[PDB]
Amino acid sequence: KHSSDICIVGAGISGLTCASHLLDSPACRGLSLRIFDMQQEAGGRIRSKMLDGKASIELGAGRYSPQLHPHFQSAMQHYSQKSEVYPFTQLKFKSHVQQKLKRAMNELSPRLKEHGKESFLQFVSRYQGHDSAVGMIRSMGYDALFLPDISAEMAYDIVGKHPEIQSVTDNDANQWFAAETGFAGLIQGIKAKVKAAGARFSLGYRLLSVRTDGDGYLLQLAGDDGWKLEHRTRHLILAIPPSAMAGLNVDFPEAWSGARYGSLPLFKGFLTYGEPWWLDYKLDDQVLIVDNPLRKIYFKGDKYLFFYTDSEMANYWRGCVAEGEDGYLEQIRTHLASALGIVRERIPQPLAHVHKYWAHGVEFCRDDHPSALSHRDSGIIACSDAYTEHCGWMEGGLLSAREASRLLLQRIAA
Amino acid sequence: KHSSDICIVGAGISGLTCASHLLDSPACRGLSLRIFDMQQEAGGRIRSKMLDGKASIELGAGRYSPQLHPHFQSAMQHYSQKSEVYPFTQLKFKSHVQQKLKRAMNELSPRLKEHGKESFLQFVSRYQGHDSAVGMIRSMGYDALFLPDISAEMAYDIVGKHPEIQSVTDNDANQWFAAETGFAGLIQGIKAKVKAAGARFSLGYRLLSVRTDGDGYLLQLAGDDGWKLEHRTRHLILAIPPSAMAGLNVDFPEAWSGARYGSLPLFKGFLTYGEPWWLDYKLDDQVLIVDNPLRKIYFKGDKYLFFYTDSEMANYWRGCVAEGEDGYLEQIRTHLASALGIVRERIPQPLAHVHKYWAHGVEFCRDHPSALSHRDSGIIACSDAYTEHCGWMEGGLLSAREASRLLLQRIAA
Ligand SMILES: Cc1cc2nc3c(=O)[nH]c(=O)nc-3n(C[C@H](O)[C@H](O)[C@H](O)COP(=O)(O)OP(=O)(O)OC[C@H]3O[C@@H](n4cnc5c(N)ncnc54)[C@H](O)[C@@H]3O)c2cc1C
Ligand SMILES: Cc1cc2nc3c(=O)[nH]c(=O)nc-3n(C[C@H](O)[C@H](O)[C@H](O)COP(=O)(O)OP(=O)(O)OC[C@H]3O[C@@H](n4cnc5c(N)ncnc54)[C@H](O)[C@@H]3O)c2cc1C
Ligand SMILES: N[C@@H](Cc1c[nH]c2cccc(F)c12)C(=O)O
Ligand SMILES: N[C@@H](Cc1c[nH]c2cccc(F)c12)C(=O)O
Ligand SMILES: [Mg+2]
Ligand SMILES: [Mg+2]
Repeated sequence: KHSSDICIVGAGISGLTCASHLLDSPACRGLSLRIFDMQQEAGGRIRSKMLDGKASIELGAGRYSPQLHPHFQSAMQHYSQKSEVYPFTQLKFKSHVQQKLKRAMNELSPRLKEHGKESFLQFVSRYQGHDSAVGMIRSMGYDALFLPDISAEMAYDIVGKHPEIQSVTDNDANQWFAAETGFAGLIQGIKAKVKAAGARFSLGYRLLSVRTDGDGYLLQLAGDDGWKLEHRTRHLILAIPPSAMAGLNVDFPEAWSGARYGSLPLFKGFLTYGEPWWLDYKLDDQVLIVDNPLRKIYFKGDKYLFFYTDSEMANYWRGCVAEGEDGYLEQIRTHLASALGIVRERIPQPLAHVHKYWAHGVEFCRDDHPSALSHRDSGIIACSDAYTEHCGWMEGGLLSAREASRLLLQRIAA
Repeated sequence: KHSSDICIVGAGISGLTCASHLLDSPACRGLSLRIFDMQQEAGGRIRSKMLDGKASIELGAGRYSPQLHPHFQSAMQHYSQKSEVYPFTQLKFKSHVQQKLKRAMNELSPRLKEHGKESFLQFVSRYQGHDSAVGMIRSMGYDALFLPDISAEMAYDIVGKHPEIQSVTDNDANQWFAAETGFAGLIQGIKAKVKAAGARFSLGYRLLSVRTDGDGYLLQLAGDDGWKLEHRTRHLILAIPPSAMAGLNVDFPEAWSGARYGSLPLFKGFLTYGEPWWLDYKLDDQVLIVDNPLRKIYFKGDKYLFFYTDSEMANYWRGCVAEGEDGYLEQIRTHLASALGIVRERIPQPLAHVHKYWAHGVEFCRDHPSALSHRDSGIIACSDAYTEHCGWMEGGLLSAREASRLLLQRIAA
C-alpha cells in the first residue's frame, strides 16, 4: 500500500547518516526505507548558496575542526569532499578590551569549581566589576554568554571551542576548516549513497501525528501543497531537533529522558559589492568583534562580507527585516561605519544581499546523557545533535546517528 | 510601532487590485499601506514558470476571453502586456458521444424551467438513461460536473464559459487569449506600480488571527521562518479566498453572508520532449478530451504537452505523484498511448517535467454581493468567489473594485 519497513523522518546530516549506517548492514537486506522531510531540499540546518553567481556561501554550518570533530573529518574524506583552511581564527584589529581577555580569564579560573554551577555573568562579575564584566563578555561576540540557563562551567567550553576567540584559552592547538564547495556537497554525497541502496525520499511532507497501530506505527503527514497522506512503518526514527518533538503527540520530553532542552536563535546576513572596497583597510580574511549590534563582522577574501549574531541580537535583526529591507540595509551600513571609524558615506551599497534567521538555531541540554533517546513505551527512536556531548555541532549529528542505528538494528535483529 | 493606516492581506490579483485602486484615490494621499502575503511571491493562483530552456508555462490561471473578461483584458492592455491566441477552442476529434451532444444539450434547456436545480447528473438522467447520461457528462472532461453541489443551472453555464466545450452551448463565438510572457508579467506590473506609489510589501508572512481594538485592528502573523509578528492597522481588507477565511478567528461564513462555499482540487502536469514527437500526428495546438485519467490533453505547438484534471481526478494524480515520481511518469505514457490509439512504445520518455496541485483551486459561490463585510467588526473580504465570475480572475478584478470602494465608504464616515 502506502507503507515501509523502516521510516526515517528528517534529512539533516543526522537522519541522512542514520540511513547510511542502516543500509550498510545486512540485517536490513530487502527491507524498504522511506525518508520524509518538511523542506524540499535535504540538509536541514546545512544550507549552502551561490551569492548572485560568484562563489559559495554558508547560511548554516560553516566550519569544523579535525581536532574537535574527528568523525566529521572522516565523513568529509569518506565522501571525498575537499576542505580549505578557515581564515577567521583570530584578531588583528584588537581594541583595548579584547586584549585583556586572555590575561583575565586565564587567572579568572580559581572558582571554576569553588563557586560552581553559578550563571556565567554572575561568576565573572564577582571578581571584576559588573559595569566591567558586561564589557569583557560583550567583547567576545557571542551573546549566548549573558543568559540564565547557561552556567559558568558551560560558558568556558563555548569560548574554547569557537574559532574566533579560542586564543583566550590553551586552545590554539585547534585548526579550523570549511568545505571547499559547501557542506551541501557532503549532504548530496550521503543522499546519493542512500538513494543508491534503494531508499525512497519524500521531501516536502511534514509530520503531524503518530499513532502506534500493532506491530508498527501510523504517521499522518501534510505535504507542503495541502495534500495529506498516511504511512505505516514498522520501525521509526525521528531524526529531528528537540523543538520539533514538542510539536507532536509524543509526550516530549517526559517519555524519553529526564532532561530539559533549550534553544537560541541565530542570524546571518551576507553582502556583496561591485568593488571590493574593504581591502583598503587591510581587512582580507579577517574578523572584527564590535560593541555595535552587528557583533561579528567577517570579510571573505575580496568577494563578500557578512555578519553573525545570536540571542537577542538575532531577534534584533529579524525585527529590522520585518519592518523593511531598506531600513535593514541602511542600519547595517550605519553600524559598519561606526565600526571602521569612518563616515557612513564611505560605505558603498551592495549589489546582492541575502540573509537567513534560525528560530531555533542551536538546541542544547541542561545538565548522564545517552547519544540517542527512546520512548519508554512505543520504542520510537529520536536522533539529534542535542542529546550528545557536542550539543550544537554537526559531530553531534554523526554521533547520535551511529547510536540510533544500532538501537534500531537491535529492535530488528532477534 | 509596527503600525499602518491600511493593510491588505493577500497579494493575488484581487489584493494587488485593491491596492491599485486605493493608491489612485486622493482620500488616501499620504496614508500608509502595507500588504502581507504568506507566499514569498505575489500572484496567488497565478504562477508562471519557465520549463526547461525556453518554455513559458502557466501553472495556474491560463487563458481569458474578451467576451467574458473585459476587465482583465483592459488590465492587460493598461499594463502593456501582450497576449496571443489560445488554440484550444475546438475538438478536432469529437467522439461518437461528443458529436451527439451539442444537440442533446440544446433540447433539455426548457426542462431547466421544469426542474432546474437538480444534480446536473440527476438532470440528464431524465432525458437519457443514467448510463447514457454519464457517458455524455464525462465526455466534457471536467469531472466537477458530477458533483451534486453543482446544479444543472450552473452546469450549463460552466460548460459555456470554458474554451474546450463552449461549442456545445451557444457560446461558440467567444474568443480566447493567453499572455505570452506569462500572466506573472501582469502581476509584476501591478506590484511594481503599487510599490512606486509607496505601498510596502511584507511577503512570506501569514495571518493567524485578528482582534478588534476600537479604532483599528491588531493582526497576529507568523513569518515563514518562524518569527511571530503583531501588526496594528486602521483599515483591513482580506483579499484571500473563502477557504482561507474559514481558517482565521473572524467568524466566517456566518458573520458575513447567508451563503456557504465550496472548492475543488485542480491538477496540471507538463512534459517537454527531446524532439516534438506529436507533429507527425498533426497535433500541435490541438486538445483531446479523453475518458481516461489524463482527461484533457493539450499539445502546445512544438514546445510541450500537458494535461489538466479536477475534482476526484485531481486527487488521483496528487496521489500517484506521492507514490513516487517513477510510475506517475509511466501511467502518463500509458494513457497517452490509449488516447492516440498507438502502442505504448512509440511515445518517448520526457526530459523535463513539472506538475502542480491546488487543494482549493476553484472556490465557488453556492442573493450575493461583490465584496463581503463583517456585520459587527466591518472588515472587508474580497475574492473571485464572491462574484458572478467565481473561479475566474475577472472575479478577483471586480470584487476588488467593489471592495476598494466599499472601504473609502469608511474613510469619510
Ligand atoms: C547558523 C548556524 C551555524 C552553524 N555552524 C556550525 C558549524 O560551523 N559547525 C558545526 O558543526 N555545526 C554548525 N551548526 C549546526 C549543525 O548545522 C547542526 O547541528 C546539524 O545540522 C543538525 O543536524 P540534524 O541532522 O540533527 O537536524 P537538522 O539539520 O536540524 O535537520 C532536521 C531536519 O528534520 C526536518 N524536520 C523537522 N521537523 C519535522 C516534521 N514535523 N516533519 C518532517 N520533517 C521535519 C527539518 O526540515 C530538517 O530537515 C550551525 C547551525 C546554525 C543554525
Ligand atoms: C489551475 C488553475 C487554472 C486557472 N485558470 C484560470 C483561467 O484560465 N482564467 C481565469 O480567470 N482564472 C483562472 N484560475 C483562477 C484565478 O487564478 C483565480 O480566480 C484568481 O487568481 C483569484 O485570485 P485572488 O486574487 O482571489 O487570490 P488568490 O490568487 O486565490 O490568492 C490570494 C493570495 O492570498 C494569500 N493568502 C491566503 N491566505 C492567507 C493567510 N491566512 N495569510 C496570509 N496570506 C494569505 C494566498 O497565498 C495568495 O497569494 C485558475 C486557477 C487555477 C488553480
Ligand atoms: N554556529 C556556531 C555554534 C554556536 C553559536 N552560538 C552558540 C551558542 C552555544 C553553543 C553553540 F554551539 C553555539 C558556530 O559553529 O560557530
Ligand atoms: N478557471 C478554471 C475554471 C474551472 C475548472 N474546473 C471548474 C469546475 C467548476 C467551476 C469552475 F469555474 C471550473 C479553468 O478555466 O480551468
Ligand atoms: Mg537530521
Ligand atoms: Mg488577492
